[PDB]
Amino acid sequence: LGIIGLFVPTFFGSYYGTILKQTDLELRAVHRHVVVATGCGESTPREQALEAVRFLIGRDCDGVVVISHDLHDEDLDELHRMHPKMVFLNRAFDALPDASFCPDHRRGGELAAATLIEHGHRKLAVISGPFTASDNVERLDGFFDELARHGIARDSVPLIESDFSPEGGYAATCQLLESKAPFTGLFCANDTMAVSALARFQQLGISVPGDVSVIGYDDDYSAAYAAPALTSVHIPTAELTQNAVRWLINQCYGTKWEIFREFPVTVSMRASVAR
Amino acid sequence: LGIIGLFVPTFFGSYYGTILKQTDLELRAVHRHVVVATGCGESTPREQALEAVRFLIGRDCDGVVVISHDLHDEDLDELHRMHPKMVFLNRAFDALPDASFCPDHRRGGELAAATLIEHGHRKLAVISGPFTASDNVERLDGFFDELARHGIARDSVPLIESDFSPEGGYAATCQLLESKAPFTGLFCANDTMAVSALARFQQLGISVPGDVSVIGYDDDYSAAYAAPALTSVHIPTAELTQNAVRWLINQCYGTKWEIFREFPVTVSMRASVAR
Repeated sequence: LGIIGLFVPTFFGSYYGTILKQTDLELRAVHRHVVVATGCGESTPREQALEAVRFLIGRDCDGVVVISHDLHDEDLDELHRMHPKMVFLNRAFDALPDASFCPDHRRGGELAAATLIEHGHRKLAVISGPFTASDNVERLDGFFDELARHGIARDSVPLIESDFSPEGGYAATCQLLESKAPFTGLFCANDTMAVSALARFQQLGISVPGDVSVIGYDDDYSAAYAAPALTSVHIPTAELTQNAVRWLINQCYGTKWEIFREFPVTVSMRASVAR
Repeated sequence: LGIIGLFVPTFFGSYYGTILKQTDLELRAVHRHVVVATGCGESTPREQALEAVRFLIGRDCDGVVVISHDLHDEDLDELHRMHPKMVFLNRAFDALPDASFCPDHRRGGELAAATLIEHGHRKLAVISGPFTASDNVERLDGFFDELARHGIARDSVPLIESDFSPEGGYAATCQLLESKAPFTGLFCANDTMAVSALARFQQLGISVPGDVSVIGYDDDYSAAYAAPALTSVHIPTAELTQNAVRWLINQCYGTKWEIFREFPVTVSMRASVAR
């Protein structure tokens, strides 16, 4: 058919924009197209992804690129037997490992904690994504491993579960401030929620990095222009996507790209974190 | 083929995300798909759009949705004779008017000026998009018509031409501050550049709305979470897209949607504008 299908949970956020751009790019390079699909309807986030991916498979896309933290591992196996030419981004796929392209989130969380701790912060707080998102769980695991090495118990750290969205981050920041739990450093599971945190703090006169140091995750390109410029853990999303899509193109169209799966995660130091 | 093609100059910005979402939505509703294409390569923005649209037409999409402010009117006519089943968003198409779905940008600019003027601002400044973008020219025209009604000459207002991007807005704000031109109120052609302006002002201790009142355009959903919450001119992008795509679906697949082309533009008052 000359088309590869692509599922993303939403078109918003520079993170998903990056995935869309790179997929379109690699396909254009081989003179082929991309059909995009996102969650629609009144079903649950999970079922919305199942229906969307099945909709792509039904169109007979030569290959399907999939990213979703709402799908359960068992769903990945089902979708894969329905269409063996698939690649999964940001999550593992044990039945067929190289069909999975995922950065080192454990290391990512570790760096977030180290940034804060190295700046003298001992009382920290966290606003995360859904507890059922594996990319989030490993992100937090790494964060708390680093905290443990410094004598800080996971159980003593205020943690608000959220959904990675702008409104979710805003509500989570409010819930945190309302709890009265003390904290001088805040870790947000993604830049989107971090920006909303900066929004609330500004509304209440809570200075950043003055009174609170905030660090995000992803290093989406909305961060450099946050107020103040958002310090964020840099995830190699463009590179992993480029390689995930190239791997798929090899299987589908006979290209011979060399595939790389290891990229470093670093911290983009800006102005939201201070001593 | 059961596919409609869609060209957007970029996947970034909630404005384009809205267009992508609504297009995907209306097509899913009729059990069909969308192939997306954006500008790629080292050609000029204009030629990148010409090549991308021709790439969609070459795949024999049943219909093609196109939005670009880099294309010249003559390009719209050429692309249209290559594929008569096309719809154009955010710009006019004189040869075939109902193939064009565009909000009232003149009125939009007018409201931006009135908001500022009604808040007592007499010394204003503007950061616009490219002068060659028709949606921008009418936006500015309306802005300056309102200023003229208040005894303010277009020629006395600092105007920095930019490109609608985050980095462009940042650079334009810097150029403005460096010029030393006085101003207490700033109008940004789009929320993206407005957010970058808020970024610069925060870096220099220039309070908003304290020292400078800032108003954006689009009312993209990144505005409510800007710091401070960005007051913006609300453009009915979701509605026009929904109707533009429905109109196209009628012509392509036999649906019988009633089509509406008139939606009001209003101002979303938040916290970036004060007396």
